[PDB]
Amino acid sequence: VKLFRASEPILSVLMWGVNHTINELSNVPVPVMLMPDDFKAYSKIKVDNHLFNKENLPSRFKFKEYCPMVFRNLRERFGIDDQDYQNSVTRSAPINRFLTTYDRRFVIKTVSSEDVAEMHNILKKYHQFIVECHGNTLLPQFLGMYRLTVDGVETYMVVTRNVLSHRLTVHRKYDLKGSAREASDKEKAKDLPTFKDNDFLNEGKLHVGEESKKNFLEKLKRDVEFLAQLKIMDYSLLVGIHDVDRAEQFGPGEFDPSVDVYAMKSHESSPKKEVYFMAIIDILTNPEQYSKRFNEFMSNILT
Amino acid sequence: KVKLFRASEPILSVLMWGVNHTINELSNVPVPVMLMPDDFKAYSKIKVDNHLFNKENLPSRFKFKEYCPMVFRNLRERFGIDDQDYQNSVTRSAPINRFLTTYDRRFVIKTVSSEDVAEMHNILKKYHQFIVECHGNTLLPQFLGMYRLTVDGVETYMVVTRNVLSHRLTVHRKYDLKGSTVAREASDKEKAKDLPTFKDNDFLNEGQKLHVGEESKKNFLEKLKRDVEFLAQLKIMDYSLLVGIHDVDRAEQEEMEVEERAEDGPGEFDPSVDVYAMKSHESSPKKEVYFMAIIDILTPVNPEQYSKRFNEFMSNILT
Ligand SMILES: Nc1nc2c(ncn2[C@@H]2O[C@H](COP(=O)(O)O)[C@@H](O)[C@H]2O)c(=O)[nH]1
Ligand SMILES: Nc1nc2c(ncn2[C@@H]2O[C@H](COP(=O)(O)O)[C@@H](O)[C@H]2O)c(=O)[nH]1
Ligand SMILES: Nc1nc2c(ncn2[C@@H]2O[C@H](COP(=O)(O)O)[C@@H](O)[C@H]2O)c(=O)[nH]1
Ligand SMILES: Nc1nc2c(ncn2[C@@H]2O[C@H](COP(=O)(O)O)[C@@H](O)[C@H]2O)c(=O)[nH]1
Repeated sequence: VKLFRASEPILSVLMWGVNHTINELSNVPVPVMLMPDDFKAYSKIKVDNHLFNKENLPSRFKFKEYCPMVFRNLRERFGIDDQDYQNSVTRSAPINRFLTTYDRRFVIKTVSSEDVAEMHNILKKYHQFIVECHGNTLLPQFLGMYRLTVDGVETYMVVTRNVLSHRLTVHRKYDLKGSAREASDKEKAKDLPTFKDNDFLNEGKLHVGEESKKNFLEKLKRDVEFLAQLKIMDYSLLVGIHDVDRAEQFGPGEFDPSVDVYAMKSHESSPKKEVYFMAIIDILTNPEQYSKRFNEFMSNILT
Repeated sequence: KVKLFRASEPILSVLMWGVNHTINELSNVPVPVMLMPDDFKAYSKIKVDNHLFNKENLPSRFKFKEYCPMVFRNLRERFGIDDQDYQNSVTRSAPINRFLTTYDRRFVIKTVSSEDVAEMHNILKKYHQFIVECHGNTLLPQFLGMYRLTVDGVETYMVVTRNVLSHRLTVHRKYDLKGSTVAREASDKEKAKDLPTFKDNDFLNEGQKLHVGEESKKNFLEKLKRDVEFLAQLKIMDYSLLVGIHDVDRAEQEEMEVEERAEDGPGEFDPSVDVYAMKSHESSPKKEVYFMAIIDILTPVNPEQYSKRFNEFMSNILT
């Protein structure tokens, strides 16, 4: 029994929506190939419930899924099972706009009308790129794009695979663009601080053996090249640090690489014992300039 | 276990889609201690606009409305019908024949007028309570769902009932009876049909009787008595007693001929399933199975009068 109990209607609608659409798709054959129309397609459901099932859901709401066939395919290409995805969203209200599913596997980010537009605009080339790199990429993994209507107000959402681990606590996260950027006096307050270029560069730092250095750098190259060719820019490399010892005070440093896809063990002959999480993000907006600049600044944190 | 909702008509795919959709949603809704007054004014409504998506069987654009869904779920429970079974009977394969049957012949789906839907609403409170206090023991139609489908901006109303006929045993002759002094016979056209719906003069003209035996006859007549008094209580008139006759020997032979053809238990049924079914008296000529229930009670020389005339006639139908 799914109640879709959530601290917010919007969330309940979200949960109801992912549930409804995944189920509906389970009735749609997996096609031999995507077609041009699949990139212009959507599903739209409008609910109007008089005196019925109001305990958690609004009586009236709308839910629109963009390009369901394309995103279902992406899901499979990223090695994600539809039923798992559905359960991640619906089993328990997602939590804290930038949300996470209760199990921390998927990030749910609110975006704007033009974000959704930019997404339509790159979706075919992004799909094609994912195919060609066999899913092996530091780019965001777009799992679904939705538009909710709750109380007459439209809200757009994009679901990605979480960059950070879903079980290993992060102790320090960085946000790198490779180009005047430090963290703010107010931002430096809370526990989960988000540093920028300066704070890390000036701080001094990431040891992932050569084997990892090569792949990573190799993956980052083709990626930002693709981004450049899209005339896209303004993206950052989210970096997470999980120092194992600080965690010791079901084991530590232990993770499932099929789930924490961006995770990386520290090198044996290295200083401290850590797991790094690293991926690109926020690419829905000099570009070639930006790429090499970006690519250069990231090659330098890898002993 | 993909469900394509494939069907000869788009109306049917939407029906399958709708029953499937509502039943699943209901499965996420707790089962209440009792029903609350509004449950009787309640409805669910979903509108679909798919674009360039999921178009092989469903239309891209349709509406589906379920009336008083908390009540009909409860009516299902009280009739010993599990929701998953109901769902399965409607969605596993297209209904077949405006008058449909589920592919497995358990449920009848009737296309009704707006008036009819209005009348289900008027009588719904009292019908439920009547079902509660008779524990589901009644010759009345057992209502399992009421729906409004919209395809092509055209609205179609449907009521689902339990089939009066068996879902397996063949019927070899049926009657529609009222007991109205007005001559009721089957048309020369009806007669030429494969399984004509005969009527009173016909039944009487044929010396037809039904040998069910004492215990059966009493339980039947007792149901009929409260049933038609209930109907008289409401304005309700003009309903009929559907009478289907199954010939056991004839079936056995027909079955036999069926294998021979194809190749190129007996007179028995489950009372929990063929709910209106009675075996003939050990002392009847032919070994038969009868199916008898009230139908067409959705329409408001009077009612009280009608009940009495209806009651007397039926009770004289058997031995
Ligand atoms: N290119 C393209 N843009 C779309 C499509 N659907 C929605 N968008 C864009 O995304 C934004 C949201 O549109 P809405 O879905 O709210 O109608 C709008 O800017 C709209 O133009 C589409 O199929 N193709
Ligand atoms: N846990 C998690 N947080 C993220 C992810 N992507 C972005 N964030 C959070 O969002 C912030 C970056 O802002 P954004 O670029 O998302 O607007 C960072 O502080 C980071 O904590 C993700 O995949 N997982
Ligand atoms: N009594 C009653 N009648 C209704 C209700 N909803 C619809 N009806 C009746 O059923 C018919 C169909 O209503 P619709 O659902 O097409 O608006 C209408 O003629 C209306 O009289 C209700 O909540 N209560
Ligand atoms: N098999 C079956 N046939 C029915 C049932 N109710 C009515 N019928 C038949 O279907 C036709 C339409 O029913 P009516 O419109 O008279 O209620 C009638 O000719 C009647 O013989 C039922 O519950 N099961």
